[PDB]
Amino acid sequence: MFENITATTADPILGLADLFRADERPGKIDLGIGVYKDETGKTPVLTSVKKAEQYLLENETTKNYLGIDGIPEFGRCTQELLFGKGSALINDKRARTAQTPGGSGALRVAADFLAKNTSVKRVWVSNPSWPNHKSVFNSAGLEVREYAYYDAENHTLDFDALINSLNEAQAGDVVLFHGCCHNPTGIDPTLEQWQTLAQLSVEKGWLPLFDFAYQGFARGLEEDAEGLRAFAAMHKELIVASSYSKNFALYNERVGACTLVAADSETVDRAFGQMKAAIRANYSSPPAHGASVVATILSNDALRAIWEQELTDMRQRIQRMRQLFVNTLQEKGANRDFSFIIKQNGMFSFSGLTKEQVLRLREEFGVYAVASGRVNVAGMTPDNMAPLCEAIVAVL
Amino acid sequence: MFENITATTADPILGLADLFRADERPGKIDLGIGVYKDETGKTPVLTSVKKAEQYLLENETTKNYLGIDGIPEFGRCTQELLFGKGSALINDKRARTAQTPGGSGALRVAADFLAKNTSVKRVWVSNPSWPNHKSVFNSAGLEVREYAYYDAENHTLDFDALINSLNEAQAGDVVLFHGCCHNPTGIDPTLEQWQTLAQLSVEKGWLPLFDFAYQGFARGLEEDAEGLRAFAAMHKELIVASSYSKNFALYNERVGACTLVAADSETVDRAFGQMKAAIRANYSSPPAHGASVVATILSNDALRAIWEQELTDMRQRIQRMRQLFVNTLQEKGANRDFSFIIKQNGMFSFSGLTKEQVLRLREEFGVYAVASGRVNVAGMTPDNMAPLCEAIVAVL
Repeated sequence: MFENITATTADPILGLADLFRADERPGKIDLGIGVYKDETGKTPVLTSVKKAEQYLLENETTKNYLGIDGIPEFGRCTQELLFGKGSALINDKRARTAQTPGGSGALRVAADFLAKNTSVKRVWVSNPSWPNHKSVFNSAGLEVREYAYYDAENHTLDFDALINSLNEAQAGDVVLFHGCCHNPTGIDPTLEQWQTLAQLSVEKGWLPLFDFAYQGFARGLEEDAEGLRAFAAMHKELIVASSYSKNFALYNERVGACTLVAADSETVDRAFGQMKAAIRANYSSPPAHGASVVATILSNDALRAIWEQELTDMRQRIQRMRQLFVNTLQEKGANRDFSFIIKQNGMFSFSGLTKEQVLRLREEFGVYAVASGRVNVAGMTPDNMAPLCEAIVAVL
Repeated sequence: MFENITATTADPILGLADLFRADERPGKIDLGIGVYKDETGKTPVLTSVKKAEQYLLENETTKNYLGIDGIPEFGRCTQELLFGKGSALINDKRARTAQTPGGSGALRVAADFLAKNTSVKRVWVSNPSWPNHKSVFNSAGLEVREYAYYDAENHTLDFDALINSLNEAQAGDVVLFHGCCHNPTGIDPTLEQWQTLAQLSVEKGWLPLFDFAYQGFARGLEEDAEGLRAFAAMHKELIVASSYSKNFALYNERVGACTLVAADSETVDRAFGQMKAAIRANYSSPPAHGASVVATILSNDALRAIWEQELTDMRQRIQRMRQLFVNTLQEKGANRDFSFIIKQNGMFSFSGLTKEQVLRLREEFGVYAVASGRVNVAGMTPDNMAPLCEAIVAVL
C-alpha cells in the first residue's frame, strides 16, 4: 500500500531546521523559522515562564485529562486578551474558547468545524500569506482562493486592489485576516481600513476568520487587537485562531486557542458542541503544560507584569534590529532604498530577495531564509548583523 | 450560519466529567473516564515523572520548535518498546516514528496520511470498540466497518465469529487491533490467536493498524507487545498508534506516537515525508513537555527502573480491585456471577450492565459508568467499593 506513495519536498519554512542543523559551517545564520532570539543569538525561555513552570512542578498533583476545550481559566484569559476586559461579547456570553495545540491546531479545528458543520466551501487568503494556510484549509476539504493584498514593487498594502478582489467573495465564504504583523509582509490595515473591511464584511455576508499569532508584536497587546475588536463590534459571527507560541516564547509546547463567536449564547453553545466533536476526532484534548503556564501568568498580577515587560522587550529588540538591519545594509554597500523594512510590523522582513538569491545565501554564505525572501529579523543580533548583511549585499 | 449547525450529543466517555462534577449527591463515585486512581481516589503524578520534570526545569534552555516528528530520542525509545531492542524492524530501518498529541493524535495522523496518500477506503474495527475509533477515521472520510469480537454470553473472544466477520475485509483494507487490554472488553487474543490473525492478515492483504494505548497493563511491557511483534514478523507494512497517557499517567500532556512500517527504508522514508505533511496541515509539531518526560525516563536506566515499578504497582492495584469487586458484589447479595471480571485485562470491566441500569446508577446512586456498561476498575477503592457494589446490586 506504501510502495507508490509520491515523494514530498519538505516544508518551505519547517524544512529549514534540518538544513540549518546539518550545516557544519560555524558561521551559519538562521533567519528562517519565526522564533525570537535574544542578544546572544539564543532562543531563551522567558523568566515568567520558568517561574510558572517552577510553580507547576511544586503544585501540580495530577495529569488527569483536561476537558476537550482545555483549561477554563485559559479560555477566560484569552477572551479578555482578544476582546477586552468588559467586552459585550464576554458579558453576553457570545464567545466560546477551545485551548488547542498551537495557532496551527486552532486553524485546523476551525477548518474541520466549518467543513463538517456548515455550507462553507472556500476560504479567501491574502496573496502572500503563510504557506501553511493553504495546506490546512485544503486538508480540511476547503477550497482556497487568493485576494490581492501586497504591492511588491511599492512594498505597500494595495487597499484598493484588496477591496476589488474580495468582491468575488460570496456570502457564506470565509475570509482570513491576520490580526496584526501580517505574515510575510509585515503590513497591516490601519484602524480606518480595518473599520472599512468590517463594514464591507458585514455587507457582503463573509465569515471572518482571524489568524492572530503575534498579539503584542506590532504596537502592543491592546493596540494589536483593534482590528479584531472593530470586526467584533460589527459581526454576529466570527472565529479567531490565536497563538501564544511567539508572545510567550512557548513554541514547542503548542499553546493556542480557537474562539467561536455567534449571535447569542444559545447559538454559540450549540455550535461549540460541534467544535468539541471536531477536536475529539482529532487529538481528543489539548496538552496541559504550555496552556497552564499561560493561565498561571495571565491570572497572577505580578507574574503578568513580568511577562508583559518581557513581551515589550522582545518587540523593542526586534524594532532595534530592524533599524540596525537597514543601517547596516547601507554600510555594507547595498545601493537601494530599504526604508520599507522600517515600516513592517512583527518578526519578519519581506526583503524582495529572489528564489535564486536566497538559494545563494544558503549555499555560499550559510545564511538561511525562506525561498519567498522572508527573513527573520528577530533572529538578527549585533554579532551576526555584519556577516548576514555582507551576504545579502554579495547576492544583490 | 452558525444557527444552521445541528446539536451534538456529548461524548459518551468524556461527557461524564461534567455530569459527574455537577452531581450534588453526597458520596458520588466516578467510574467513567479511564484514569488510574490510587488507594485514596487521587490520580497522582508518578514520582519518576516529577523527577523528570525537575530535570527539565533545571536543564531546558529553550522552547524552540520541535521538528514535525518531535523528539528523536522519543521516537527511538518508542520503537524499542514496540518491537524490542535488536528487532529486525529497527535494524533494517523499516520503521519511522512521529511523536503525536496522544494515541488519539496518532490515530488521526494515520487516518489523514492514509486518506491522502493511499487507496485505503475502509477500516475495520471491533464490535465493541472505543467509540472514538470510528470518529477519528470518519474525520478523514474513511468508511469504518465493524467486525465481530466479543462473546458476551461466555465473556470471551468469539474467535469463530471474528474470523467469519473479517471474511469480507478486502486486500488493502485496514484492520484495527488493540495491542493489549482491549477497550472495552478486556479480552485479548491469546498468542496463538495472534499468530492465526497475523497469518490470515498476510494471506488476505490487510494493512494492520495497532492501537497500543495500554502497554504494560495486561501482563507486562514485553509480554503485552507479543501480538504486535507477531504481526511485525510477518508483514511488510503496518501502522502503530501508541499512547503514554495511561502507562506514564501523563494523560493531559498528550503523549503518543504514530509509527509507520514499510517493506524497506527507502519506502518508509518516502512515505514518512507524506506523514509529516499530514501533521503539518493539522497541528504542525507536537508538544514537547510530556514527550521529553517520557524520553528522559526511558533513556535513563535508574529513572526507567523507578517508572517500571510504578507501572507494575498500578497493575497490581487494579488486579486487587478486580478481586475485591467480584467478592464485594457477592457479599452484597448479587446473584449474577461476576467471576469473568477477574480474567479481563486493563483498567476496565465490561460488566454487562444495560443502558437502563447505567442510567439508574447515575440518577439514583450517583455512580457514573459509561452507557455501554464499561466501568473503570482503576477508579475503585477500598473506601468506595461497598457503596458502589450496593448500588449495582440495587439496579440488577
